[PDB]
Parts: sequence; structure tokens; C-alpha cells
Amino acid sequence: GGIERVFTDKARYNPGDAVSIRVQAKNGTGSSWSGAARLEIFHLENSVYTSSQSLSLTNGQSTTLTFTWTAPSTDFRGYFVRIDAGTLGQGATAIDVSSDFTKYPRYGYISEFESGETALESKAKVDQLAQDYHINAWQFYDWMWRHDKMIKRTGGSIDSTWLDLFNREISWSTLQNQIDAVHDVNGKAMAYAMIYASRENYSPLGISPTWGIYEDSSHTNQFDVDFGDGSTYLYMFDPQNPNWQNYIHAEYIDSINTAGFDGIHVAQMGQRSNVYDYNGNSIDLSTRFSPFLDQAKSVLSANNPARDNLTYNIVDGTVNGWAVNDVSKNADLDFLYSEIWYLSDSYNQLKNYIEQLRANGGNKAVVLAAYMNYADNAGTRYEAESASMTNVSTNTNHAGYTGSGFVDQFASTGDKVSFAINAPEAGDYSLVFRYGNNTGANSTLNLYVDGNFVQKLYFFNQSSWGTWKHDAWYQVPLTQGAHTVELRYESGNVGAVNLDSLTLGTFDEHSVRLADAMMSASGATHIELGDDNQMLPHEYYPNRSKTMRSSLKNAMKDHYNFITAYENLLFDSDVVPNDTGSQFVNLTGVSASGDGSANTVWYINKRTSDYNIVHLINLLGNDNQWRNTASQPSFQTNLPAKIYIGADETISDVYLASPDLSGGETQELAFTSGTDAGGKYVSFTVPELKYWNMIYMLE
Ligand SMILES: OC[C@H]1O[C@H](OC[C@H]2O[C@H](OC[C@H]3O[C@H](OC[C@H]4O[C@H](OC[C@H]5O[C@H](OC[C@H]6O[C@H](OC[C@H]7O[C@H](OC[C@H]8O[C@@H](O)[C@H](O)[C@@H](O)[C@@H]8O)[C@H](O)[C@@H](O)[C@@H]7O)[C@H](O)[C@@H](O)[C@@H]6O)[C@H](O)[C@@H](O)[C@@H]5O)[C@H](O)[C@@H](O)[C@@H]4O)[C@H](O)[C@@H](O)[C@@H]3O)[C@H](O)[C@@H](O)[C@@H]2O)[C@H](O)[C@@H](O)[C@@H]1O
Ligand SMILES: OC[C@H]1O[C@H](OC[C@H]2O[C@H](OC[C@H]3O[C@H](OC[C@H]4O[C@H](O)[C@H](O)[C@@H](O)[C@@H]4O)[C@H](O)[C@@H](O)[C@@H]3O)[C@H](O)[C@@H](O)[C@@H]2O)[C@H](O)[C@@H](O)[C@@H]1O
Ligand SMILES: [Ca+2]
Ligand code: NA
Repeated sequence: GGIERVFTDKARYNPGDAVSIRVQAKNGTGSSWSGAARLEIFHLENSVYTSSQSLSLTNGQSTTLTFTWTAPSTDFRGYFVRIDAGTLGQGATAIDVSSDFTKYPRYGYISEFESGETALESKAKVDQLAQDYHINAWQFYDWMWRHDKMIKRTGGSIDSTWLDLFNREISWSTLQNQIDAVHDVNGKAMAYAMIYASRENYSPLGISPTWGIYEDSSHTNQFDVDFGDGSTYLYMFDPQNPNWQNYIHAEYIDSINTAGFDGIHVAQMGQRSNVYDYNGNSIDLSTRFSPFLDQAKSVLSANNPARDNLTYNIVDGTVNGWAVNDVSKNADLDFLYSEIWYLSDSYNQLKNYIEQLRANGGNKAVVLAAYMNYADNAGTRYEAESASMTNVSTNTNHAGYTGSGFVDQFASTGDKVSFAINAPEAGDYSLVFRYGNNTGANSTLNLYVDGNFVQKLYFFNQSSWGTWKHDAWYQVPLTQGAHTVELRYESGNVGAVNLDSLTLGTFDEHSVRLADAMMSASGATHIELGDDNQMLPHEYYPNRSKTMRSSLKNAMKDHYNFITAYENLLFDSDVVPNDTGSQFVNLTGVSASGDGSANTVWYINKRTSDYNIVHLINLLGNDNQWRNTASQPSFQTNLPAKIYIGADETISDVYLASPDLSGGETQELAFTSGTDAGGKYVSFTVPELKYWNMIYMLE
């Protein structure tokens, strides 16, 4: 249909605020049209509001309706929004009423701060994320000048621009425009800062090496982070040291009061061991973040209670992981955040780590960084040996290449490889080259798109000609249809590469839908969206080596509506596991599992004071890894389910909501309860399972 968009002005509302629901419509049906748009808002199974407006439209013409509504008085509630326009079509969105984003955070990011970005454009990228996904907080990533001197001043004046550690130009006015825009959607701005990093040559800033942490007991090698140009490093300091606290806390305060941030997103480099202080005592670094964090929270709350938000990145998250118990149990954080690497690879493992962080933290919110399809060179592939190459030829003499071979000796002026690609729809494309380089140095090549120079791309030296990487990419705007993408070796380029393929880097809808379901069904959200509708492909946020296509965009809008509409059932302080032995689940005709086994329908049991909640995630046709790409699941329809309950509980009604079905609208189901040789039960037909169903049953 032609209900093109439904969204609200703001990403979160306080009780009593005025909410402006917008419906964008275009009659596409051939002739003129006369009917109504009927608005209905639910809190879970209940209708709390209904309203209707007349609408008529000459074929082709568009309009935007506004329905007003007043956020009800109960704080911390989520709502589903339906708009039904009869034969024009329907649409949906969702609304979050919370006076504090820290209970139901929907965390995005901003990582680009160019001088050329107008106030209007800053506002647009922000509105888009607020409107489509209800993003209520933004992590400002790599905005600071130095990790130990965050705002660059000349005497007493703020410098209008400054260069960051990777040489990017950061504009003050742009950062401020973006912070303003975040604030205009009732968003909050969290500033990225390390817990313990200076930059090189820190002495003249009055930072003392006595505050540092060392790899020896003789204070000769301070832990660093080498960015590999003989010049740019981080150095690491002791969280517990009072003079480092004093120094860096002061920089956090400076950033709140000068930039107008609402909090600090505190980061770290993850596990280090056999760590010493300056003098030489050996110390367990794992236990030392919480006293820093507690003290940081204290000066931030004293400085300004409204701009004192605080989280800390727990790196390498897993059950009983490094620093996992101490930080989640003892650190005065508003919400928990954890970047996942390789110690929770299965849906069920990460599911358990999330549960640990919910239980340790006292059921305060949990956000995961968990870069989807990280290792995968996912998307449509144009093999390099099936392209048009000038002065270079194919070969097969280094293993692991894809297809029938790869292009080699791409190594001198005049060499060329031109790909004939097709863009299935207008938009941004991630042009990703898989390559080899063992020249012992960076190899370059110039990139041309439809005959116009776009960028000189670097190809990184690897260990061995048999080590394929695919981290040479550039993102570009493309019109639907044919295009030409050409690497030329010209005069100014250096080195040499073998070239395996070009890929239109694309997040895989299927994996992405399934991981988000798993995450939120478990009790967590996912920092995955930012800047101008980008999805996060790597720890360095300005990476655009993969793009979303339109189909996944729509799925993400459904998902983010669903986790806002149903947040009381997903993340409330009284949502807990209910997997305590008394509850099996039966599904007729398909394999089911409670531990998220490959090729099954996974059921997860959670409960609250009033509802028995069973999630189904559909792993049929797919493996049990959360991060990797995946095929469409085996969709199911009219699927008999049987839920064994507690011997005591009594089910009034059975409800099923799914982001995959009607935008997340709750549909009530008919169910018969009896009892049999192997438990007391209830039973019903599940109309459909695609990726994720949430069954909530009211007792
Ligand atoms: O075709 C490719 C592109 O080619 C051109 O641009 C190339 C670059 O050009 C300029 O740089 C010139 C120099 O280029 C080389 O630089 C060497 C570096 O590159 C290699 O790494 C390749 C990866 O590059 C990116 O990843 C960067 C970086 O990200 C992280 O580290 C940075 C991060 O560190 C801390 O934060 C860590 C972490 O903290 C956690 O708590 C948080 O959860 C998490 O979010 C944070 O990430 C700091 O606190 C942060 O401030 C900071 O941001 C990551 O940890 C690190 O490993 C990673 O390297 C890409 O995203 C990725 O895809 C690549 O794999 C080397 O391997 C690396 O060692 C080295 O540092 C040459 O060696 C130099 O000689 C040369 O002078 C630009 O400055 C660069 O931005 C360009 O990439 C085209 O112009 C471009 O269009 C093409 O796309
Ligand atoms: O002292 C280092 C100098 O060489 C560096 O560049 C290395 C080569 O770069 C290009 O070739 C890349 C090529 O490398 C391997 O094969 C090289 C040899 O292997 C074959 O036997 C071939 O017949 C010989 O010509 C060649 O010696 C990979 O296996 C292959 O797939 C790669 O495509 C140039 O074409 C070569 O001339 C270079 O040797 C460095 O970059 C230079 O600056 C240094 O002078
Ligand atoms: Ca190939
Ligand atoms: Na998988």
C-alpha cells in the first residue's frame, strides 16, 4: 500500500507530553480515493486510544496527517501504534513514555563531524534515526582532539576545528549542531572517552608516568596501543590512581559543561594481565574499573544531575568473563554495555551472558556491541577474473581465492580492472575488494566510478601472499541500473596486489533479524545503527564496508517498533527467566529446542508478575552461530503448539506478537487447556512463524 511512513516527532516522551503522530500517505491505486485513517494505540493487549480522520486524494497526490495524543501518566510504558487506511493500506510505529532513557535505551551512534555538514543535514540524520527506530541516545565516537585533551583550545578559546588521531577534521560547529539535534528529539548525547588512555608525549600536559600501568615491575614499558606510524600511540594508566582520576575526570566534566554532552560512554582496551603500577606492585586490573566508575559517577552527578549518564564498555563479554562480575555487580553505571568477540559464539551462549548481566545488574538495561557479519565478505560478488582487465592476467597459485581464480601482478602504471555491476535499487553501496598483498608495504590503487575518480584506496600489507583480506572499500551513492567500477594503477600509486573479487558489501537480512530477536528476547538491545542510516560493521565506527538494503531497513523499522512497543515485556525490571524445570514446549511437525540448537525452533521462557512469556526463534535451516550470514529460515504456518505450564498457574488469554507479522500488532489466539500424563498444559495453533514470535499469556 501507500501509507508510506508513520512516526513521531520525538524518540521518547515524558508522562503528559504531547505526542504528534504523523502519517505520510500517497494514493497510488489508479484513481481517486475516499475513506478514513483509523488510529489505534495499544499497551500490550489493551486498546488505550482510538481516533479517525477523513481522507480523500486524487490519484498520485500525497499528504501528511497528524493525530495528537497525550502521553498517559504512568511512567515507563511502551505502546504499539496502528494506522488503518482501509484499501489505501495500513502502517505502524511505536511510542515510549519514559522520563529516563537509561531504563529503555535504544543506543545509536554519531562518528562523522565534517565542516561541510549543515545544521539542516545534522538534524536530518538525527531525525531519521529518531523516527524510524526510536533511537533515544547517541554515542559520539572519535569526536575528541586527544584522549587526554578532548577539546582543543588556543589559550582560552575553543578551536573551530581540529584533527583526530587518524587525521580527520572534526568541526566544533557540526558537533554542536548534532548535539542540538539529538536534544530536539528528546535524545541524549554520550561522549566516547577512554577510562585510561593518554596520547603520545603526555608529559607536557602535566600527566606523570607515575600514574601509569606497566608491563614490567621496573617501569620500563608502559602498556600502549600502537597505531603503527612511529608517532601515534595511546598509553595506559591506572584506573585506581587518584591523580589519573583527577586528571581525566576533569576532562569528562569539561566535555559535559563545554560541549553540552549528557554523559560519558567510558571505554577500554580489554583484558591485560601481569600488570604492574609504576612502583612495581602487581595488580589485578580487572577489579579497578569500578572504583573509577563510582567516583566518575559521583563528580558527574554533583556537577549536573541531568547530564550525569554513565556506562562502561565491558570488552570480550561472556559468562564470568574478564571484569564481568566486578563491573556488573559493583560499578555505579546507569546501564550496562558489552562488546562481544569470540567467547559467546552461539545464540545460547550470548543468551546466557545477557542473563548474567541482567541478574548481576539488578535487571537494569543491557546494550551489546556485536558487529554483525564481521568476518564475512557478504553481498553480491563480481569475481575479478570475470571482469575486464588491462595488462594483467588471471592465475590460481595461492590458495583460498573464491571462484575460478584471481587477478595477479596488478603492479604498474597502465594496469586496470573494470567491473560491470548493477545496482538493484537506488542508494549507497559499499564497494569492497578482496585482495592479497605481501610486498612488505602498503599498496595503493585509484578507484573510478563510471569514469570519475572517487578515491585512492589502500591495500594493507599482510603476512603472506596466501592471506586474503577484504578491508579495502569505499562507499558511494548509486542510481538503480548498470555501473562501471574501475581500479587503475596510475602514476602515484605504489606496490602491488592480487585481486580476488569486488563485493557490494551488504548486511545479511536474515542473520541480522535473528540476532536482534535473540538479543531482545533475552533482555538486551544492540548498538547497531548510526550516522546517516548506517549499520555498524566494525569497532571503528566510521567504517562503511557494509550497507543496509531497503528490505533490511524495513525489517529494522519493524524490529525497533517491536522493542519499543513491547519493552515492558522485554526489559522491564520485573522481567526474569522462567526456565526452572517446570516448562517444556511442544511443537507438532518440527524440531524444537530450549538451548537454541541448529535447525530448530528455539523456545525461551521468561516471566513477569502477570504474564507467561514464551519466545520462539526460528533457527530452522540455519546454524547456531549469532554473528555469521544465514539463509531465510523455513517459514511455518498453522503450527500446533503445546505449552506445559506450572501445576498452579491459570491462563486467562493467549497473545502473540511478532515484528514479522503485521508490524508487531498483537493478535489474540484461541486455546484449550486440559491436562495429561506429563504435566498441566495449554494448547493452540500458531498462525505463522518467520523469524520471531513472542507469546504472552496472561494469568
Ligand atoms: O581501502 C581502504 C581505505 O583506504 C584509504 O584509507 C586508508 C586509511 O588512510 C588514512 O590513514 C593513512 C595510514 O593508513 C594506514 O594506517 C594504518 C592503520 O591501518 C590498518 O588497519 C586497517 C583497519 O582500518 C580501520 O580500523 C581502524 C582501527 O579501529 C580500531 O582502533 C581505533 C580505535 O582505537 C581505540 O578504540 C578501540 C576500541 O575501543 C573499544 O572500547 C570500543 O568498543 C571500540 O569501538 C573502539 O574501536 C581508540 O580509543 C579509538 O579512538 C579508535 O578509534 C581497531 O581497534 C584497530 O584495530 C583498527 O585498526 C578499518 O575500520 C578496518 O577495516 C581496517 O582493518 C593497520 O592495520 C592499523 O594497524 C593501522 O593503525 C597505514 O599503515 C599508514 O602508513 C597510513 O599513513 C586514514 O587515516 C584511515 O582512516 C584510512 O583507513 C581510503 O581513503 C579509504 O577510503 C578506504 O576505505
Ligand atoms: O625487494 C622487494 C621488492 O619487491 C616488492 O614487490 C614484490 C613484487 O610485486 C609485484 O609482484 C607481486 C607478486 O608477488 C609474488 O610473485 C612475485 C614473483 O613470483 C613469480 O615467480 C613471478 O614469476 C616473478 O616475476 C616474481 O618474482 C606473488 O606470489 C604474486 O602473486 C604477486 O602478484 C611485482 O610484479 C614484482 O616485480 C615484485 O617482485 C616491492 O613492492 C618492491 O618495491 C621491491 O623492490
Ligand atoms: Ca576470484
Ligand atoms: Na548463524
